[PDB]
Amino acid sequence: MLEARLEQASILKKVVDAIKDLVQDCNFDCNDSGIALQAMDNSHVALVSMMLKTETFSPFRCDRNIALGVNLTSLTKVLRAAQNEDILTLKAEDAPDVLNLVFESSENDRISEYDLKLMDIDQEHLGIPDTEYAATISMPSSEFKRITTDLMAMSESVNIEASKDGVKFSCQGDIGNGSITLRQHTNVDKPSENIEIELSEPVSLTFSLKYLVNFCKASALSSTVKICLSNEVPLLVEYNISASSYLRFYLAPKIG
Amino acid sequence: MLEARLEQASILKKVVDAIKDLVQDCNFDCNDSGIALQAMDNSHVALVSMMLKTETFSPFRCDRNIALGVNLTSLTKVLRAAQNEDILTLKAEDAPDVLNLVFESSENDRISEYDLKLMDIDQEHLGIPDTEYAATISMPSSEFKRITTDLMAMSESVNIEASKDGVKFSCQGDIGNGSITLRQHTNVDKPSENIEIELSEPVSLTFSLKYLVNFCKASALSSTVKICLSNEVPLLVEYNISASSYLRFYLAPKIG
Amino acid sequence: MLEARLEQASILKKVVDAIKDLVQDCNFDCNDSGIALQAMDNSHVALVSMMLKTETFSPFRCDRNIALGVNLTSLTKVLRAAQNEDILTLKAEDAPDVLNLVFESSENDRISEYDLKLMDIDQEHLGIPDTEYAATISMPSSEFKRITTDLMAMSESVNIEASKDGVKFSCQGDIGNGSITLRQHTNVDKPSENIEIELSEPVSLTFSLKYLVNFCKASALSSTVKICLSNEVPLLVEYNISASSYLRFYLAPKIG
Repeated sequence: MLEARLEQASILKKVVDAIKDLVQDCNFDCNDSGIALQAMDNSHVALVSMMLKTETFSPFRCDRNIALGVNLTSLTKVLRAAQNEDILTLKAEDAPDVLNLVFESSENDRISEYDLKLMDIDQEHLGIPDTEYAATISMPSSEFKRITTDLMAMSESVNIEASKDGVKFSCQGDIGNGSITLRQHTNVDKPSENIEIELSEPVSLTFSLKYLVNFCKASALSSTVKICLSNEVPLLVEYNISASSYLRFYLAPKIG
Repeated sequence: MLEARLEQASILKKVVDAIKDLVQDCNFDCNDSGIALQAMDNSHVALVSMMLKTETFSPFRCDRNIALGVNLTSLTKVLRAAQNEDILTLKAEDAPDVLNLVFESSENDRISEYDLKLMDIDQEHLGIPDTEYAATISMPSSEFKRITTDLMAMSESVNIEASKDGVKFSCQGDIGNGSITLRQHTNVDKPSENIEIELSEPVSLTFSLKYLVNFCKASALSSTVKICLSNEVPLLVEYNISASSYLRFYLAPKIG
Repeated sequence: MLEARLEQASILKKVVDAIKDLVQDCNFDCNDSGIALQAMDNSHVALVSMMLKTETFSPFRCDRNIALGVNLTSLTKVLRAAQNEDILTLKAEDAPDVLNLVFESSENDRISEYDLKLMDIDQEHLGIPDTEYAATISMPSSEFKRITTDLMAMSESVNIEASKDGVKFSCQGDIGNGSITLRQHTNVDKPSENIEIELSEPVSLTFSLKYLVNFCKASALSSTVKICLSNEVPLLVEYNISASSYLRFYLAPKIG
C-alpha cells in the first residue's frame, strides 16, 4: 500500500498547478523510489517528467507498484481545499479505486479528508535516455517567466542562442523584431539572482513560446530554472523542487 | 421623518454587499427601533433578516414608520461612491419618493449627496418565531467561507453533522467523497480563532452549498459566524455586526 | 537622427497607457524641442496633446524633424517588456522604417532591443491657441479618478460647476440625482492633498463621463491634476509629468 506525508501541502499544490494546463489524464507511478509522473501534453508536443523522490516525503511507504490514474482538474479541486502549510498525507491500497488525501491544519486542528476516484489511464512512458547537453543556462525562474511572457505577446516563436558569454532570445513578429540578451552575472550578496552559462558548443534553436509560457507555470516550485539546450535531443527545462525531486519539461526545436 | 448617522459608511456598504446577490428588490423598514430588512432570495429558498438597531446609529431618529422600497443594485451604485471611513447619513421624509444619502469625507471635506428614487415593493414579512436550536457552532467567518467555498467546487450539497466534540461537513461529488471535520478549539492568546460547539441533541442535515457560499458574503461584517442547526426549523447562519445589530440567513435542510 | 534616453522607462510606459484606449494610430513628432503627440480619439470627440520636452530626456538628440507613425497597441506590446526602472533609449534614423527601443536592466545587465515597424499615418495637428480659462481647479489625481469613476456608474454625463469657494460635480441618472462637492482645502503637512480653485468668472458646463474616466488613466503620471474650465473653449484636463513635460486632454462641453 501507499502512505506518503509531505510537511507542507504546498509542494503538491504547486506541482499539480504546474502540469494541469498541459495534461488532464495521467498516472502517478508509485514505488520504492517515490512518486513519478511521465506524460505528453494534450497536443502531444511536450513531455512532462516529474519525480517526487522518497526523501521529499516524511515518512514514505510504498511496498508494491501502484499506478494512480488521476484527472488533474479533479485533483486540483481537492488540493485547493488544502492550505499551503497543511500536513498532507496520501494513501492508497493495492489495486486502488480511490486515492485518499488527508490535510491537517497546523493550529486549529481542522482535518480534511477526500477519497478521489481513480480511473483507467493507459501509460505511454517513453524512454528518457541519459544526455550531454551543448549548453546549460541556470537563471532565476521569475526572469525566464517574464522573458517568455513578454515575447509571447509579440511572437509564437523564440530563437534561443547560447554562447560562453551569454544567451540571446530572439523573435520576429507582425509588429517587428525583438531580442533579449542575458550574459553571465554573479552577485556575491544575492547569489539567487545569478545567471550561469556553461557551453560545450554553440547552439541556436527555435521553440514554441506558448509551450515555454506553460513550462513557466512551475516557477513557484524553485527560485532557479535550468535551461538545457542540445543540437541532438529536445530542450530540457528543469525546476528542482528540492535536492531530490524535480519537475522537467521536454520540447523539440522547430524544424522545417 | 428618518434621519440616521453611521460613523463609518463601511457597515452599510458591507451589509448591502452581503444581500444584493440574493435579493434585488426589498424594503428597509424604519421605525423607533432602527432599520430592518426581511426578504426571501429571488428563487424563494432562503430568508434574509437584517436588523440595524437604533444603538448602531449615532444619532438615530424615526418618528413614524417608513418603508423604503429599494433596488439593491441601484443602492450599490450609490454606496460604492461612499468610502469606508465616510460619515454616512440617511434621510427620508414621510411618504418618501427618495432616500437621501450623504457621505462626508474625514479629512478633505468632500461631501457627496444622492437622492435615490424609491419604488413600490410589496412586503411579505413572514413570522420569525422564537427557537431552541439542537446545536450551535460558533467559529471564525473566514473558516466557514473557506469550507463552503472549497466543498462547492466539488458538490452542490453539504451534510452538516454536529456532536459535542465536533462538527463534520460532508459531501459526495462526481470526483469523489469529501469531508472537513472541526472540533472544539480554544486559544488563550488568539480567542478570535476559537471554535465553540454547544449541543442539546445530535443533528445531521443536508443544505445547498450555493446558498451557504452566498451567506458567506457577509463574512466582512463579523470575525465570528454562528451556525445554528435544528431538527425542526431551518438552519440559521448569523453574523452579529455589533452588540445590537445582526444579519441573519435562514435555509431549510434538503428533504426528499 | 533621433536618440533619446529616459532614466526610467516608467514615464513612457505610463504615457502610452494613458493614451492607447483613446487612440490607436498616431504620430510622435520629434524635433529640437522634444517628442510631441497630437491626435483626436477614435470617435473624434477629444483631443490628446502630449509634449515630452528635451529636458525630460537625458540626453536628447534630434537633428531634423522625424514623424514616427506608431500603432499604440503594438508599442504597448513592446513597452510591457520594459520594467519601470529600466534605462530606456529610443533611436530612429532619418526617413525611418522602424523605431529602435532599448531597455537596460539596472542590476542583472539584461538588455532588451526591439525594432518596431513604423507605418504611414496622416497628421491632422489642429492649432491649439493660447487661452485665459474662467476657472482652474487643482486637486489630487486619485480623487478626480474616484469622482468620475463613481458618477460614471450612475450617469453618462456630469455637470461641473466652479465657484470661488468650491466645485460641484452633478448628474441625473435612472437611479436618481447625485452630486459631489469639493471646496478649497489646504493641509500644511500633506500639501499633496490640497484642493486649489482659481475663478475669474462662474462656469457651469456638462461633459461626457466616459471621456473623463479615460482621461483619468493618466492618473499615474502625476499626483495632481489641473481641471481648466472655459465658457468659450473646450475643457482642458492637464497632467504635468514633470516641470517640462505634460499630457493634456481637451473636451468640448455638451451643447443641445
